[PDB]
Amino acid sequence: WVTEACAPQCPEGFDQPPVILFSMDGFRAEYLQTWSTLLPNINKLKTCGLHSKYMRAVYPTKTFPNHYTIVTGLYPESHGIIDNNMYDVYLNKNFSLSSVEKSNPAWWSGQPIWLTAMYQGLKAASYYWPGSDVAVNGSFPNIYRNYSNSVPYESRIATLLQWLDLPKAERPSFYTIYVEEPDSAGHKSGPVSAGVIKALQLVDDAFGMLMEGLKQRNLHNCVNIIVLADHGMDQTSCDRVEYMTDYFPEINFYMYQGPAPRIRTRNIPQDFFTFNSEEIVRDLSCRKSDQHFKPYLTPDLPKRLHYAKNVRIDKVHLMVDRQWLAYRNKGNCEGGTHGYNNEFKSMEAIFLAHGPSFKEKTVIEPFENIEVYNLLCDLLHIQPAPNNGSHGSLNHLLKAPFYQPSHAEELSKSAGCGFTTPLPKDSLNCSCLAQVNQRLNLNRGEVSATEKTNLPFGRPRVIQKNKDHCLLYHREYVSGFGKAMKMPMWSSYTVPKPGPPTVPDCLRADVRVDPSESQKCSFYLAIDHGFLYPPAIKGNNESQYDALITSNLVPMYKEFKKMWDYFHKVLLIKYAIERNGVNVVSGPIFDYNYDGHFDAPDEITNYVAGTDVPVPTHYFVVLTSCKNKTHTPDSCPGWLDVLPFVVPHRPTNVESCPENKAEDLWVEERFKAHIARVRDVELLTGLDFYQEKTQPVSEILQLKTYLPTF
Ligand SMILES: *[C@@H]1O[C@H](CO)[C@@H](O[C@@H]2O[C@H](CO)[C@@H](O)[C@H](O)[C@H]2NC(C)=O)[C@H](O)[C@H]1NC(C)=O
Ligand SMILES: *[C@@H]1O[C@H](CO)[C@@H](O[C@@H]2O[C@H](CO)[C@@H](O)[C@H](O)[C@H]2NC(C)=O)[C@H](O)[C@H]1NC(C)=O
Ligand SMILES: *[C@@H]1O[C@H](CO)[C@@H](O[C@@H]2O[C@H](CO)[C@@H](O)[C@H](O)[C@H]2NC(C)=O)[C@H](O)[C@H]1NC(C)=O
Ligand SMILES: *[C@@H]1O[C@H](CO)[C@@H](O)[C@H](O)[C@H]1NC(C)=O
Ligand SMILES: *[C@@H]1O[C@H](CO)[C@@H](O)[C@H](O)[C@H]1NC(C)=O
Ligand SMILES: [Ca+2]
Ligand SMILES: [Zn+2]
Ligand SMILES: [Zn+2]
Repeated sequence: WVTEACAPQCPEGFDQPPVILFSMDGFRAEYLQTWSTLLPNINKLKTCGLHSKYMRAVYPTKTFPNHYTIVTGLYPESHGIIDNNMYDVYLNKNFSLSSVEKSNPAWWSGQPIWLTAMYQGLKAASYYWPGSDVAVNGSFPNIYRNYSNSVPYESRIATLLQWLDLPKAERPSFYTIYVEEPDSAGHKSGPVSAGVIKALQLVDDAFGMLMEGLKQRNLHNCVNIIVLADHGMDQTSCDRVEYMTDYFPEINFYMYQGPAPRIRTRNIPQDFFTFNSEEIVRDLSCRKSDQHFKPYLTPDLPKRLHYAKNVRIDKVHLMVDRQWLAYRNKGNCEGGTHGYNNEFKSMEAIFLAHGPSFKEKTVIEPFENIEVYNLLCDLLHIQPAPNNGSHGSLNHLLKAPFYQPSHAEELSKSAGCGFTTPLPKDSLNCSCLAQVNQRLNLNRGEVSATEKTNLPFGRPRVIQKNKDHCLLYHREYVSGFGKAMKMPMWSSYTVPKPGPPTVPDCLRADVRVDPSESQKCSFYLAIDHGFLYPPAIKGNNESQYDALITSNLVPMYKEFKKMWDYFHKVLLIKYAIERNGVNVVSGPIFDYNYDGHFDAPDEITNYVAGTDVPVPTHYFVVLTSCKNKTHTPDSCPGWLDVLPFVVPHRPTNVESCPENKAEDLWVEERFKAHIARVRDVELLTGLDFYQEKTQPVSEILQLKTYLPTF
C-alpha cells in the first residue's frame, strides 16, 4: 500500500462505503508539519487524501471532553463530560476514569454517532472511544470493547479487520479505533522529544497495518477513513508553575489543578451554591504584574469557548498562560500536558481523510471538531441529532455532498418607523442647545443608496418569533430598532478607507420612533448612554446629527464606554486602513442565563434604574471586508474576510488589569481575547447575516464558523 501510487471501488456486499474514525491521542498539528517525512504511512494519507492545516479542539483540550465532542457535535457544557475529573451536585457523585462512575450513563448526555447509526438501521462497532464502553441512553454499540490501555495496537487493528470480515447482516457500517500515543510520550518528555518521535512511528505502523489489511481485502479505496486527534501537546516545567499558597494565606477550597483549573468548596453538597465564587476570583485578580493565569467567573469567560452552561462547570475558573501550570501548593510538572486554551497553536489537533466520498489531494482551511458529527452523519447517510455544528460547513471536503444547506428563515418582519412629521411629539427630556430632521426623511433612491453601501450583504434577518422591530435609514448607516427593548438589535455601516470629534451636549428624540418605544435622556440621570454607531466616523458636522438621536442610544457602563470609545475612535480607523474600508455590524447581547443563546424578555435580570430598558451582558462588533484588498466591502464579488467580537459589558475593566496603563496597552488585547465566530454572534442575538451575498450557503457557513487567530 505505502509503495503504491495514489487512487466507490467497493467489493461484493459493500453497497455503501464503511466509515472508520481513527484517533491518535495528543497528535498535535505541529507533528504532521515537521515529522511527516519520518512517518511513511501517515505521509501517504497526507499526500493522496484530504487534510486540514489543523483541527480546533474544544475547551478544555482534554481526552474525554474532546473525544465525546467529536462523536456528538456538542460542546462539553451540553454533552456533560466537561473534564476527566468532575463532580455533580444533584447526583452527588464523583466522575473519574478509575471510578465505577465512568460507566454510569447519568453523566453522558446527547447522542453519539454510534447511537444515531443504530437508531437509523445501521450497525456500529467500537475498539475504544470514551463513551463506547458506557450504556449511553440505555444502549451500547453493536460490538464494543471495555477499555484496556495496554492491549497492543496490532491486536486492535486485527480485531477491527475481523469485524470487516463479518457477513453483510452482522457487519457494522461505522467503526471507531482509539490509540493512546503520541499523548503518553508527550506527557513524559514533552512535544519536541525522542520519545514522541518513537510514539509517532508506533502509530504510523498501527495505521500502516490497517491500510495494508484493507488493501488485502480490496477496501483501501472503499472505506472512508478519518484520522484525527482529540487535542495537541505543549511543554511543561516545574519552574513554570503558579501556586495558590502565594495568593491565599490559608486554602479551605478544593482545586482541580493543571492547565484548566476549577475551584469549588470542600464541603459538598451542602455549601456548593453558597460558596463565595466571586470572592475567590477577586482575591486572584491582578495580584502580580507577571501573573501567569487569569481568574474568571464562568459567565465572564470568552463566549467562543462555550464553557459555562453546566452545573459540573464550577463558577471559579483560571485561564492559564502558554506552557504554565496552576497547583494548590508545592508538591508531575515535567515533560508536557494539554488542557489549555484551544486557540493556542500547541493545542491544535490533526485531521486527515481518505475514501471515495472525500476529495483527493486537497488541503482544506482549519475547522472545529464540533463539525465532525454532521460530516459522519453525511457519510453514513443518516439524519443528525440536534448538535452545535453547522450542517453544510464541511461540504467542501466531500466529492458529492449528502446535505444541501439553506439560509435561516426570518420569523419577524419589519414594520412602522416611517417619517411623518419633522417635529418631535415628545422631547424625551433630551437637549441640544446648538428642520435638521429632514435628513432622516430618505426617498426610494436615497434608501437604495444607503442599502447598497451600508448593507452590501443584505440586512441581518430576525430569527425570533413576535420580535417587534423596524428598520431606520440614514445617509451613513442603517439600523434595526428593537421596539420592546427601546434600542437597536443591530447597526450596519461601511467605513471607507481613511486618508473629527463627536458633537458634545447634543441629543434629541427620533421623529420616526414612537415616544413609548424610545429611550429618554432622563433615564440615565436617575451606567450612562452610549452610541452604537459612532457619530463622528462618517461625513461632517451635519452628518453627525443623524446619529445624535435616541434610537442610536444603548446602556453603557463608564468603564466599558472607555474601551468602546477607544475602539471606534482609534482601533476601527486602523482596521479600515489595513482592509481598504470595513463594514461594521454592532449591537447588544442579552445572555443572563449564560446558555450562549439570545435571552427571552423574562430571562433579563438587569435593567436601567426604574425603567424597562434592559442592560446588555455583551456587545458585538462584526467587521466584514473583502479578501481581495483592491475592492471595498460595499463593492466586491469574491470571498469576504471577517473579524467578529463579543466583548462583555462589565462595570469594571478588572479583566485587563489596566491600573496606571494607557488605553493603547490593554483595549486592543481585551477585544482580541473576546474574538468569536459569526455563528456565536448569531446564536447570542437571534440574527442571521450575509443572506443577500451571491455565494452558496455551504461557502457562507465556512465564513460563519471561521475563527480569526493572531
Ligand atoms: C464490559 O464489562 C462489563 C462489566 O464491567 C460487562 O458487563 C456484564 O455483562 C454480563 C453479560 O452476560 C452481565 O451478566 C453482567 O451483569 C454485566 N455487568 C455489568 C456490571 O454491567 C460487559 O459485558 C463487558 N463488555 C464486553 C464487550 O466485554
Ligand atoms: C467527591 O470527592 C471529594 C474530594 O475530591 C469529596 O469531598 C470531601 O467531602 C467531605 C464532605 O462530604 C468534606 O468534609 C471533605 O473536606 C471533602 N474533601 C475534599 C478534599 O474536598 C466528596 O465527599 C466526594 N463525594 C463522593 C460522593 O464520592
Ligand atoms: C448546542 O446544542 C445543544 C443541543 O441542540 C443545545 O442544547 C439544548 O438547548 C435547549 C435550549 O436551552 C434545551 O432545551 C435542550 O435540552 C438542550 N439540549 C441538550 C442536549 O443539552 C445547546 O444550547 C447548543 N449550544 C449552543 C451554544 O448553541
Ligand atoms: C434515547 O433513546 C430513545 C429510544 O429508546 C430515543 O427515542 C431518544 O431520542 C434517545 N435520546 C437521545 C438523547 O439520544
Ligand atoms: C483582485 O482583483 C483584481 C481586479 O480588481 C484582479 O486583477 C486580481 O487578480 C484579484 N486578486 C486575486 C488574488 O484574485
Ligand atoms: Ca441566554
Ligand atoms: Zn487525549
Ligand atoms: Zn494526555
